[PDB]
This record gives sequence, C-alpha cells and structure tokens, in this order.
Amino acid sequence: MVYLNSMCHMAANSKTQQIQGDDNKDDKFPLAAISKVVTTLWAVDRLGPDYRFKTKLHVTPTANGSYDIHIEGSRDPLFGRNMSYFLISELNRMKITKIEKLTFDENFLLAWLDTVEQQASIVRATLTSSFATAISPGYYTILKTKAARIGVQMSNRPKIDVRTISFVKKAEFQKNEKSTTMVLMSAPLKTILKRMNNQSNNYIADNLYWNLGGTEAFNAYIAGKMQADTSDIEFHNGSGNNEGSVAKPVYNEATCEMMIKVLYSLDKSLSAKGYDLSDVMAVAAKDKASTVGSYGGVMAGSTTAKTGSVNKAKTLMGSVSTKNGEIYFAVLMHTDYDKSRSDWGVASQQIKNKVSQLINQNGGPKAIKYTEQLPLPFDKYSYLTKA
Repeated sequence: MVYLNSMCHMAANSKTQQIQGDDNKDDKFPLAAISKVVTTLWAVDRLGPDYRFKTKLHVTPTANGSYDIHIEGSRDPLFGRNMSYFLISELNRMKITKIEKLTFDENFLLAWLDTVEQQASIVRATLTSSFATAISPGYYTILKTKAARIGVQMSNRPKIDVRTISFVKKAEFQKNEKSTTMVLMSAPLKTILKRMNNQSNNYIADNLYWNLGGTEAFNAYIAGKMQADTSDIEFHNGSGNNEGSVAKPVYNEATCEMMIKVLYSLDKSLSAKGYDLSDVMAVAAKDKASTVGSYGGVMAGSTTAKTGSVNKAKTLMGSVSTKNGEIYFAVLMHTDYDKSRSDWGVASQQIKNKVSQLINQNGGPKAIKYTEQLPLPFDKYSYLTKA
C-alpha cells in the first residue's frame, strides 16, 4: 500500500512565509531518516557548523621504550574505521608503533556500526579487534588517496601493536607527571553532518541526539526554536529508526509543515556562517556516495535532499533550485514494506515524479554552485598536535 500522506512546500523568498500544501500538511507522519535533518539543525544551532570534537591522547613513555596512552574522548559521533586508520597513521608519524596500556574513558565513542560500564565494554571489544588486525591495504590505499585530495598526508603501511586495552573512567584517570597531551581534532561539524545525511546507519544521528541531551533537551529546544510541541514533532531518537517492534512500531513523527520550518531554519543558521544546505545535505546526482547520487532528471545538480525509508514510510525533503528560485519541499509517503517489498521503490518513483513536477512547473531546474565534497572524518587540522 503506497499512497501520499502529505506534500508541502514554500518558496525561500516568500514574504507571507505561509507554507503551501495539501490538507494533511499539519498531521504527524513517520519521517524515517529525514529525522537526521532535524538532528542536523539542532547540532548546528547548539555547536555551530565549524565546531570540532577534540579527542585528547595522554601519552607516557615506558621504561621499555614503548608508550602507555589514555584516550580522553570528546564524544565525537564519527570516530569509525576511517578515523581509526588516520589515528594509527598519526601515531606512526609521531614515532609510536607499540603501546603497552591503551586506556579510554566514557566519552570515547567508536562507530563499528544500557549503561556506562556496559557501553565501554563494547567500545573496548571493538577497539581490541580493530587494533589487533592488520590494516587492509586496499581500504587504506583508497582512504589515503581521498585524504591527499584534501591535502592530508597519511603514513605508508601503518601499523600498531597494543598489549592491553582497558576502560578507565574520567574520574579515575590520574594524569601521569611525565605525560604529554596531544589533541586529535575532528573535521568540522558541517562535514560530519554531510557524511551523516549522505547515507548512514543510525549511529551518528543517534549519538548526536544523545550528546545534546536526548528527548527532554530536544523538546525544550523545539519549543524555544519553533514554538512547537509534541503535536508538531515527536522524537525518540536522532535517526528515525523504529524504537518498537515490527507489529507495534514506534517512529519519530512530524508534520510536513514542521519539516519546512526545519529547512528554513537550517538554511538560515547556515547562511549566518556563510554555508549552504549543500554543506550538510546531499546533492542529487553530484554526491555519489549518497542515497540521491543516482537521481537523474531535473533533480540532478539542482536538488539538495535527504531520503527516508522505514517499513511504514518513504520520505524525501530538501530544496529544489528552479528558475523561479529555491523552494523548500517535503513529501511523506505511506508504505507497508514488511507486507510488500515492492513499496519502497514504487514510493520512491512517485516521490521523484512529484518533485520533478514541482521543479518543472516552477520554470525548470537551475543548477546550484556545488562540487562533490569528500566528507572525511578528519581534515588538515586534525593532525596530532601537542596542546
């Protein structure tokens, strides 16, 4: 069962600022991963698009010749394989190849994809597998080549040998007298958001949402920002994934109007810092690693957008650039993908045809100024630096 729940839009240049749409534009529907755009807005407002996550390494020489290292985490929600490979590269550039005790605190988050001890157990497990495995030359080579494109140098065939990896809480970490402290800054937040909104599992959005205070903080933010409450927008996580079962699902939900208000606000907060939607959201046809990279037709090169797919919904929202100006849009479809596998692709085609009509009946597409960015978790200021 594929059918329209709601479609709405507004011209960026509207003097009335009245959102246009069908009669369902003020009823709540599942959002799926367009939720990530709301999480994006929150993060931009709270942190700023140039914010960097400052992970600290406390490094102490051992009588051996080797090092102990304690990671004081910054809750960087994008510390994954790429970033781990870069850390290893950096350790080798700093002449560290052997670590005796590697320790890490509760703020050191790791994306291989409850409670503090148990969360840290999973990070430890992941770390121990990852650092005890040879770095894959094919994956590293591709990564080193992407890094060189943004002028980041990485080591040749890097490696690390770690004796032990343990959880040490921030409160119980005693900084050694002859430790050095080095900082490994993330790429800017806008870049992390770019990566998240191109294509991701739940991990980044969910960790951002928790970092910022979770649901109680989110509802206070939305009330302050939008004069909105839970009848406009009801979140349970940052990502929009199912928090229930297949039979009784629990999805983030919002009105079509709220999605437009989000896009407007996001656009405004970004412009204040000189940035565009296409700095944090995928560009149809241009962003090849995204869910809209194979979009063609009039959307190609003209459209900034985020996809969503859950059992009960297929969604799209963003901005289309037309000869009549930029236009914010959201389309929310109903699906029953658990019952009928064909619904996601059928829904997706109906959304594209709806957005193509929105473009084609507003004078046709006007290209945006955009060249495919590579949203790596580090940039040229990420190098280990003695702070």
